[PDB]
Amino acid sequence: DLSGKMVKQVEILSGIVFYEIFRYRLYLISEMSPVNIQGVDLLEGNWGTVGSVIFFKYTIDGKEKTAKDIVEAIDEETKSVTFKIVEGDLMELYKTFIIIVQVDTEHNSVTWTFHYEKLKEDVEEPNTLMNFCIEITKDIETYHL
Ligand SMILES: [Cl-]
Ligand SMILES: [Cl-]
Ligand SMILES: [Mg+2]
Ligand SMILES: [Mg+2]
Repeated sequence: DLSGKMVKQVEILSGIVFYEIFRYRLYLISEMSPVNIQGVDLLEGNWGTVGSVIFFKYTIDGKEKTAKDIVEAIDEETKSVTFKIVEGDLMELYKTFIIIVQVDTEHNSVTWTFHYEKLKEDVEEPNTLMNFCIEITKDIETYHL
């Protein structure tokens, strides 16, 4: 009863840019979605490499939050990257939290997948976080048109 999954596919305008940002230039989101994301700071490793550790300062529902994530997996062929949250506000609610971003690069799309284990049964499904990811996606696609 503690495990959960969420999946949302977002159609976008057209995808190499998106996977460039989430693999190699994640620091760009602070510029593209500056209300939501205050800071993206590499802590260990290189941008775009498995096992790199990234710190995020962000605002959700009017609350300032932080997360530290490790890039647990990359698939260059399917344009996918898997983040594991290891520290931060979300760890007060979830024992494990994994976010998979995958970009289909004609008509392109971004699929967000969350896999998580709640600490306790009464913890909410992370709908708010999913809405946040969707917002970031729309901000990327509409940046400096
Ligand atoms: Cl690598
Ligand atoms: Cl992956
Ligand atoms: Mg894989
Ligand atoms: Mg913990």
